[PDB]
Parts: sequence; C-alpha cells; structure tokens
Amino acid sequence: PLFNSILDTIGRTPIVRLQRMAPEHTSVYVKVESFNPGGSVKDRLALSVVLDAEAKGLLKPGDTIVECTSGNVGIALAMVAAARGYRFVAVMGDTYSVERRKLIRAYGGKLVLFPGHLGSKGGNLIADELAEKYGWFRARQFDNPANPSYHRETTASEILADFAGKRLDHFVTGFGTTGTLTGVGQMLRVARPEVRVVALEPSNAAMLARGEWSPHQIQGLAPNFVPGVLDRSVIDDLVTMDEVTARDTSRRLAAEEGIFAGISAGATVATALSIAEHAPEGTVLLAMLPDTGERYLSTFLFDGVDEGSDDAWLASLDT
Amino acid sequence: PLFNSILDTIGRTPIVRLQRMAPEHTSVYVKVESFNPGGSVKDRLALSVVLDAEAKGLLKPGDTIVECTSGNVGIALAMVAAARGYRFVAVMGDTYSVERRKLIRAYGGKLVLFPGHLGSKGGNLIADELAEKYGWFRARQFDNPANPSYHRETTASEILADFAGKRLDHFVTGFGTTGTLTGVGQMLRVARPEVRVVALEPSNAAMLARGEWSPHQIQGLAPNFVPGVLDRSVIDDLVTMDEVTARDTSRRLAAEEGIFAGISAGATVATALSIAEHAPEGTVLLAMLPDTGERYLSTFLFDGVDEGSDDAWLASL
Amino acid sequence: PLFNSILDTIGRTPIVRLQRMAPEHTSVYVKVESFNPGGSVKDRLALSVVLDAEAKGLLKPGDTIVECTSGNVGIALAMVAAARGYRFVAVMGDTYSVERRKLIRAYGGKLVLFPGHLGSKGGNLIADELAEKYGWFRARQFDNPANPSYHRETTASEILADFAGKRLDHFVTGFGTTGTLTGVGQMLRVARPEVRVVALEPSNAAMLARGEWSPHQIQGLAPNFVPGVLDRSVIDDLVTMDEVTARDTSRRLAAEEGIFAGISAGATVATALSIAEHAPEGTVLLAMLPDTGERYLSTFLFDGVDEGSDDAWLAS
Amino acid sequence: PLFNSILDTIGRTPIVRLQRMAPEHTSVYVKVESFNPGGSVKDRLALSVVLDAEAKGLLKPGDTIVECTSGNVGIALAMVAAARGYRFVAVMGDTYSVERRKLIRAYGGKLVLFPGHLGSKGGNLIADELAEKYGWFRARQFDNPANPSYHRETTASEILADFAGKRLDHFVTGFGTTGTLTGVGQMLRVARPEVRVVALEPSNAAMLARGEWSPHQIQGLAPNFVPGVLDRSVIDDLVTMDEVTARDTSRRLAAEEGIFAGISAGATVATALSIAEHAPEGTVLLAMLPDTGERYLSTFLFDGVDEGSDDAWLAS
Ligand SMILES: *Cc1c(COP(=O)(O)O)cnc(C)c1O
Ligand SMILES: *Cc1c(COP(=O)(O)O)cnc(C)c1O
Ligand SMILES: *Cc1c(COP(=O)(O)O)cnc(C)c1O
Ligand SMILES: *Cc1c(COP(=O)(O)O)cnc(C)c1O
Repeated sequence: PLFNSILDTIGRTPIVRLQRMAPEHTSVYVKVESFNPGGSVKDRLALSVVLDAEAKGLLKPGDTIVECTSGNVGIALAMVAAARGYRFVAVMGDTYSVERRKLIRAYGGKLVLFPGHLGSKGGNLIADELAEKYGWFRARQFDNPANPSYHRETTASEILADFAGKRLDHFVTGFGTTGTLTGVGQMLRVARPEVRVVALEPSNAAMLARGEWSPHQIQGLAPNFVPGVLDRSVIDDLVTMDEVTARDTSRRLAAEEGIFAGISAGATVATALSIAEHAPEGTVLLAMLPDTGERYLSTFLFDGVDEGSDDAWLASLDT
Repeated sequence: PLFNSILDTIGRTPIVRLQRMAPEHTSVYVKVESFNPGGSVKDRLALSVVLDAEAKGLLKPGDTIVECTSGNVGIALAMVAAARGYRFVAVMGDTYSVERRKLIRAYGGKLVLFPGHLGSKGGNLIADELAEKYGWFRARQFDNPANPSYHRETTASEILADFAGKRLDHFVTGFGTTGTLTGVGQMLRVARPEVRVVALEPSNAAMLARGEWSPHQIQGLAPNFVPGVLDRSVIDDLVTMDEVTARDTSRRLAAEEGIFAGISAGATVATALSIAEHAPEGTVLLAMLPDTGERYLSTFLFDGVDEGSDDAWLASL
Repeated sequence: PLFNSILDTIGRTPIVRLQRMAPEHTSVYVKVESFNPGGSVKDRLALSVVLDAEAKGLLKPGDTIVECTSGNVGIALAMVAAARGYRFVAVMGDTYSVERRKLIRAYGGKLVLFPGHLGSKGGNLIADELAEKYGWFRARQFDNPANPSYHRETTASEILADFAGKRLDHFVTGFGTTGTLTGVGQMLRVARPEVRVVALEPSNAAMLARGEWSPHQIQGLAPNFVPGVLDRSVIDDLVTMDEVTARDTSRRLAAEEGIFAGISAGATVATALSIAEHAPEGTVLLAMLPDTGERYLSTFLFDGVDEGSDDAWLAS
Repeated sequence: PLFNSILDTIGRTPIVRLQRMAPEHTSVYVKVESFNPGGSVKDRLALSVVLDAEAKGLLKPGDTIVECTSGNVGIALAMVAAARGYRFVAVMGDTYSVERRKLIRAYGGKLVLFPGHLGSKGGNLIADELAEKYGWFRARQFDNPANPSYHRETTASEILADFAGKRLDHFVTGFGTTGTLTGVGQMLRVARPEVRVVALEPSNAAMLARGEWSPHQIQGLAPNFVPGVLDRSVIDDLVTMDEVTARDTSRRLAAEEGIFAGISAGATVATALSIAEHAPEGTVLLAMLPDTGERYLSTFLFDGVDEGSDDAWLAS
C-alpha cells in the first residue's frame, strides 16, 4: 500500500450506485474518473502513452513532450511529465479560460498560445511543427493505440471485475479520443456480449450518425473529426444528447447525490436515466463520469447559478 | 468491488514517496488527502459528524445542517448532506472568494452571507442563531469529538498499516480544527512512540508557541483561538512556517513531483524538508497534504503566474 | 472494507514475483489461487455456476447440487452450498485421498463414491443419473459456459490490470475444465495478442497433443475427454510436463520462495522456468498456481520426505 | 498491483458477516486470518519478529532461526525464513502429528524430534541450547514486543478502518502468546473505549482467572504460563469456553456459513454467540478466526467423520 510514485495511483477508480436519481425499478451505477490524481480519465492515456514511448525508446529522461491541449489531456500530460521528469509544452487557443491555463503552469508546463480563431488545428499543426523542429515527442491522443490499450487492460478490467456474477445491461459513454469506448467496448463485447454498449454524441455534433458537427459545450466530447483509434463496430446503440440536458443532469448529480462531475459526465448520466425510464424491472446501467466538476466553475455549467446570499430562501422559512 | 454510496469512498487515501524533492539520505512520504471525493481532508470530519449525529438521534431524514465555514469544511458538509439527503446551510462572510461560494452551491448547499469583517466569531453567532431559531443541527467542527475520533480510526490506521514493520521517524502536520493532529497523534503515541509528532503553525500566527495570531495565508491553518477538541500533550515539536516558503514548496511539489496540493500542504512538506536537511542518514518523514491545489487558483498560490504564452523562451538554441 | 458474505472474498488473488528460482535475466511471476477461501481456483467456477443458475431460476435455496469431482470442485461447490443455503452431493472416485473427503464433509457436503478407473467420464454419468432420479441440479463444469466466463471477467481482469503498462511475455497454465485457459486466453488475445498462451498437459496424458490419456498424478489436470468449454485456438504453444518434475518443482517453490501450492502448480512453474532458461533477456512469464499444497500431504508430493528427525544433519 | 514477495500479502485479512448463525436481533462479524499465506494469524508475528531482528541487526543473510513449535508459529516462521532466505529449525515432540512435521518440511525446515513428555519448556530449552551453542536466532513469541506491535499496527488498523462510523460493541478473542489481545486491545481502548474486549480461556485452563492450567484441546490457546507480552488492562470480560462446544461451533461455521476454521475460531465464535443471545438489539460483535480448519483433519475436530460413502443416506 505504500506508493512509490503518485502515478501509481492512476486507475482503479470506484463505481458507485446513484441513490435517488434513478427509477426505483432500476439500478444506475456510475464510474468516477475524477478519483485519478489528474482529476480526469485522461490520466490513463497520458500514463499509457508515455510508458509505451519509453519502452519503445521514443522517450528518454529529460525529453520534451508537446500536444494540443483542449483541456484534460494537457493537464494529465503536464502531471505525468512533471512526475517522471519531462518537460511539457501544450498549445491552446488564445481564448481559453485562464484557469485551464494556470492548471498547466501548475505542473510546470511551458505554455504557448496562438490566436484562438485558428480553429484548434492551428495548434494541432504548430504541435507537430515545433515537434520535428526540436525533435519533441507528440502524444497523438487521437491515433496512439496505447490509448484504447490502457482502457482494455485497466478500465474494462475494473468494470468487469466489479460486475462479475452480477447483472449489467447497459454501458454508457461519450467519446472524445474514443479510447474509452473502444477499449471498454472491445473487452465488453467479448466478455459480456449481452451488455449494450451505448455511445452518445452531442445533439448538434452528431458526427458519427449524421456527419454533422457544430461547436457544442459538452466539453471533452465530439471533436471536429473522427479519431483513427475508433472502432465503431463496438457500438450497439448510438444516441444523441442535448448539451443543456447534460449540463442540468450534471448539476443534479451534485446536489442530489454528492458527486461533483463535469458536463460529459452529466451527458452520460442523462442518457442512462433516459434508457432507465422505460427499461424493464431490474435493469442495471453503468455510466462513465470522466472528470471533476471543479474545473468548470467558469463555464456554462455554472451559468444561471446564484452567487449572493439566499435571502429569498430564508424569507420563505418564516412565512 | 462496487460501492453503494459515494461516501463509502472517503478515506483510505494514498501515501506516496517524493521522487526528487528530498535529501538523498532521507525518505519523505506524503499523504494525499485530495483523493477524498470532496477534494480535502474535511471529508472525514464531515462524514464522522453526520454519522455520529445520526447514531445519537440528532439527525433524522430531511433535517438540515448549519455551519459557519469559509473553506473545505463547507464543501465537505455540503457534499455529505447532498449524498445523505440532508439540507445544508453554509454561513460565511462576503469577503471570502466567489469560487468558494460556487463550490458549496454546486452541492446544493444554501448560502448565508454576512459582513466579512464580522469575522469567524461573528458568523458563528449567526449560525448559532439560525440553528436555534429553526431547530437545525450544528456541526461544531472545533468541538465535536467525532472529528478527531474519525482520524483515530481511519487516517491513523492507514498510516500505521502502510508503515507497519517499516521505518518512520517524523509525522508532520499543521492544524486547523486540530482534529488530524490530535487523532493521529493519539494513535501514534501508543503504536510508534519513537515517531516525532511535528505540529507546525504560521509564523505570524504562532498561536500556541507564543500565543499570537494574525491574518496569514496558509488557508485552513491556526484559527485565532484554541480548539476545545485539541490535546496538546500529543505534540513533540512545535514549529513555525512561512507562507511564502509554504507557497513556493507547494509550487515545487506540483512542478517537480506532479502532486498539485494546497498551501497548507506546502507548509508541511516544507517543515518536513527542513528537518530532512540536517537529519541522520536514513531518516523517514511523513507529511500531510490536506487538499487539492485546484481550488487555489484565485489565491496568492498563483501570485505572478504567467497567464499568457512565453514565446520569449521560444527560440533558445 | 467489511464484507457481507465469505463468498465476496473470492478472486482478486495476488500475483507475486519469484525471488530466487528464476534465471536472473528473466522475471517469473506467479498467480496464487490458494488465496481464494476454498483454497483453489475452483472457487471461481463454483461461485459463477451457482450465481448463473440462480439468475436463470434453475437454482433456489434449499435445492440440491450434485457434481462429479476430483476434489477441488467438490470443496468449492460444497463451500458455496454451505454459504448460500444449498445441499451438496459430490460424486468422487475412491482413488482420491480421504483428506479430500473430509474437506467436502467439513462443509457439510454429501459423498458418493465410484471406482476410480472410470475417471471423470464415469462419475459424470453417475452424477447425471442421480440428477434425473432426484431432480438435483447439475453444475456441469466441463460444459457450463459460466466457468470460462467468470475467468474472462475476473482472473483475466486481475492479470491485465496487474500488468497494465508493463512487460508480460508468457502465460503458463495447465487445464482440467479448461476454463482458466479459455477465459484468460480469449481475453489475452483481445487485449494482448503478443503474449503467448502456454498450455501444458501431463506427459502421459496428452489428450490434446496426441489424443491419448492415462491415469496420472498431476491432480486437477487432463480428464479422459476434451471439455466442451475448451477453445483450442487460444493455445500458442502446447507442451508436456512430467509429473515428477512437477512434484519436485512444487517442493522447490515451497522451500525456496515460501509459496506452498499443489502439483499442477509445480508443473506450470516448471514449464515457465524451462522457457525462461532459453528466453531472451527481460522475458516476463506468469504461471497459474491452482491450489494450496496443504491438501497434498498424504500424496506422492510427500513421497519419501523425511518424516523423521535428521539427527545426522545435527552431527555437524 | 503486482506483489514483490509473498510476504507482502501478509495481513489485511477480510472481516465477514455471519449469515445464519447469529441471533437476528444481532450482527456477528468474523476476522478470517486463514487468508494469510501461512494459513494463520501467526504470519503476522513471524514477519514482524524477523523484520525487527533484521533492523536490529540480530539477523543477517544465511542466519538460521530456531524455535520449539508444534503449532502455527513454526509453520509461519518456516515460510517466512524460506521467503527471506534464512534457515529454519523446528523442535517438536516425535509423538506429534506426522502432518504438522510435513508442514514444516514443505517450507524446507529442518526437524529435530524429542521426547513428547518433555514437550513444554523442555523442547524449548533444547532449542535454547542450540541457540547459544550455534548462535541461532530465537523468536521469543511470548515475550517479543514485536508480536503485539504488529497487531497494533495492522490487525487493529484493519478492524478500526472497517468499523469506522459503524457500530461495534464487542471484540472477542482467545490468547496464546496474547499478542492479538494485547495489540488490538491497546488500540481499541484508545479509539473505541466503549468496545468491550472479551478474552476467553478454555474451561480447564483458566490461567488468568485463577492461575490454573491443564492440557486441553483448543489448539493455539492457553499456554502453561502467563506470557510477558500480555497487558491485562485491556480485558473487559474474562470468560471460559468448553472445548467441545468450541469444536462443535467450528463445525457449524464450516457447514452453515462456508467458513472453515480451526478450534480456537470455533471457541471465539461460540463466545460471541453466547454474548449475543441476551444482548440488546443492534449489538455488533467481531470475533477472531485464528486459522484454517484444513490443518485439523487429524484432530478431534473430525471425530466420527464417517469417511465411507453416504450409501445409507442415499437409501431414502
Ligand atoms: C477525454 C474526455 C472524454 C472522452 O473520453 P475518451 O476516452 O477520450 O473517449 C469525455 N469527457 C471529458 C471531460 C474528457 O476529458
Ligand atoms: C482542515 C484543514 C487543515 C487542518 O486540519 P485539521 O484536522 O482541521 O487540523 C489544514 N489544511 C486545510 C486546507 C484544511 O482544510
Ligand atoms: C481445476 C484445476 C486445474 C485446471 O484449471 P481449469 O480452469 O479447470 O482448467 C488445475 N489444477 C488444479 C489443482 C485444479 O483444481
Ligand atoms: C496463535 C493462536 C491463537 C492465539 O493468538 P495470540 O495472538 O498468540 O494470542 C489462537 N488460535 C490459534 C490457532 C493460534 O495459532
């Protein structure tokens, strides 16, 4: 139980049961990836990507890593780079919450921002450019097979072990790099063919099911393209989810269950409740909670939330 | 295995070894309490007080809990209340950060603001008042024995079990409600008398060493009084730490080890290091890391932290 | 944390590294299934079979479970029966140790014996008669998909999780029901196709290699037929092991590493060492340790072990 | 995660709830020490005694450990030495179970038999002589502070952690070296002063009550002398248990709960049930289960076994 490195605490996250949000004749369990030291499921690929690189001789002590940090991946790489002795450089838009900025500089990352109006790929480009220019290492979160690999061996094993001999009918997840859905899905389809793998997409960005994509707010989900690490054959059910319904459900999870997660976590739970609403008696669902809601205080997850005293509420108590 | 409630994940936090921040002739271990669902050590006292009130029959379903808080205690109580189905009311000054407000509200907590300058003792009167006026339950983080009690049964147990049959010389911690220092200290006193219980406090608030308190920046540490839940006899070495040193140490922990923790965590690691410097060869130290640094962005933890790219360093060669 | 039933402790067994028995340029790990409450890997299929039957509505507390056994399955089933409120009847050949009899009885199980030479084929036939005659539930460990299924979900997950991000090159295991080999093997294929599935059989019972069988002494291994649960496609290297090398390797493990396991475990460890001897630097192997050697005392495992004092040694 | 050595799996044993043996108005939990690699709670003192000697410099590579044992201490010390690479020498009566010897032999331990009668302090001095004569290490289980220490740091910690924020009214345990009673009791007294520590003694061996000893059949308990490691200030209730009632409770535990433990385990559970019968509603008890019942196959725990075939029973 004594741990050598903080990176040894990655994975083995808890799966907990929702106490009141689910229909009584149903059971909805949830996987909290905020328990990872990085506060998100990205701790998995970041650690896997780097360990795979080292064993491949692509990374050496003191080396430098660079990637296009949309948010969590940057924080996880920064943490892993810091913990293993690497330098980390991430490229994020000029217009990106100053918090997602301070977080990276916290782990000692050297940040370089470009005009946000460059549609993301601008950094994704200056990533490989600055990479070969100095022989820097690129994670390639979207194409590095170590990503779905770590999920096959850890995430899936954790889910499989927890539900062994027990009932499980639905596994719900959204996708960004698609590593989670791919890895867990491949393991599930073989081990539990009966479990329906449910993949959700933001209502406006139904890339997979309609080739359409529009800037959404369900952070960490549906990027402007389809990752090559994806194995869509694993998907049993492809659905959509409104960013507002997802934001609202994330808020409910917090106030009604005490589980403070982000938007994509609200989306998965929303989809689960949806299926549960009309599901047969005794249906068991599992939803993925990708990260902590703590890094969302400055996003639409907190839009319309009172900041002052609850005078009105106090007043309603004496009348 | 599956967990029934999110509250069943509280505690059993990891103790990790610092990989490079400590003198090669020493081993410095760190207990990362940010792994608690609530992000801080307070998850323990929050759970303990509620489970305790329920057993004594002081908390029935749908009841509401009130507490004058400003930091992690309010977040923890709110989370626990949200998970147990209780209503929670946080009484805090308006001078306190807004982010702190959003956290308590995220968990469905009710906010009751009051003039900051009024100070703790002021808001405590407010909480006491509401509590009586409406018959709500008061946590009393500074006097509730269930607070240190839970550290004796969990925190201490985790430390003892991880170090069983292994060397351990110093256990370093600061104190707010002192629940951690008192509880773990009482168990170590019986199990490992050789371990020095090092209790640190802010220099400009060496409230115990020299009975002097004054606004410091090590959030969570040394209140302006002496908690009734404390047992001073447990302390072996009473020292002081500087907020700037604590702050820097914290920035190092994050950048050099990959462990992003609060300022009070920087303080303990700092004292642990100071002891490590001029210490026997092979000595082993354990320092408490109270919370996650993620809720310290609007703090002097990021005084002059670059908020924009540094294309200056971008060309060196 | 607290456990509700003893059955909730099944699985999640430890994998330990051999300290001195393996070639220095190599790493041999071992999965100790004796940590299961029932003392062997059989606790996995016994729990899984019963839980599946319950879900299917085929088993109801108070019902009677019957199964042909070589020893371990009987103990496991008997233990689970005692834990869930079921009656258990074991069909075993007299050939097996009376200490395997007391163990099944200790859990309150009932014992029905038949001529040892009939083998698993004969007992299965007997278990079946009794099943029809009394409406008893048949576990059918060689055909019940719940057997390999539980290994995919647990054993495999434990192995995959333990080695995530680490080097693993070989996985060695013998087979009886073939649940472990099939379950772990099929999941190894999906997650780590490179790893080589090494499947051993007793030299005198190469039912797969040469379709031959003959009463052997590596308990738990090679029945007189090919289990229907089996999926041969999972095996990369099919090898043989002599019972004496097995027996002696199990002794070495106990005396040189502090790990006291059975004979089949001696076999898998021997096979792993052999491979490791001529394997490239850094090769990592994992051997399955089916059970505790504590139930092999009155067995050839303790053939001629000095039951008397070695005053001679004291002479010096 | 992967374990470096087999010794790294010592401790952290599960606490499980009895399903049908306890009065419904009550809850009886049980700590199963048989989950230790060595099969008993002695794994804790054995490891602790060695790491302490090593740190103190009293043990160096190749050094040899000797101790007079016929029970679990020998087995535990035997395994530890085998994993640590020390030599182990056991001193026991030649009239003892040929299996108890086999166990020590399995772990590569040397055997020096001696007159059964002179058992007690005799075989001990024979080890005492060998100790100074050859410069060998003596554990001193009954007086070594490291025994209770390890219990205060692991056993007690596992109990306190599992019951944190939950009800716990009674802790029941017997004593041999008294290391468990002392260790768990000292930590219990500090964190949970209201939990009543119940120490039982065999009916004919009430050493603490009136200093009277007599040979009994509850293996592991009541030596013929009050151990120096004992702390009487932690005992709330001193009770006695009849060895037959213990033996029978052990049988019940296995057959009714699926938990196979030794005689002393039957004894503690017997005491817990007794306390539970007339205890207020909601009372929670925890009882220590010292070892596996698997090494009691040649003891009275198995008298009237009926090792044949349940042909008679089959008739109906
Ligand atoms: C990475 C991420 C996801 C999607 O997970 P993948 O494994 O990349 O499919 C969902 N939500 C958030 C907040 C993320 O960071
Ligand atoms: C509560 C707290 C402490 C002090 O812990 P106590 O157990 O109350 O003494 C230290 N740091 C932070 C950030 C805290 O929230
Ligand atoms: C059951 C058993 C095996 C073989 O395992 P399967 O999963 O049934 O193939 C090997 N050794 C022993 C001692 C066994 O009991
Ligand atoms: C050692 C032992 C005990 C008594 O435990 P102590 O901690 O030595 O007091 C009880 N039962 C058995 C079977 C034992 O081996």
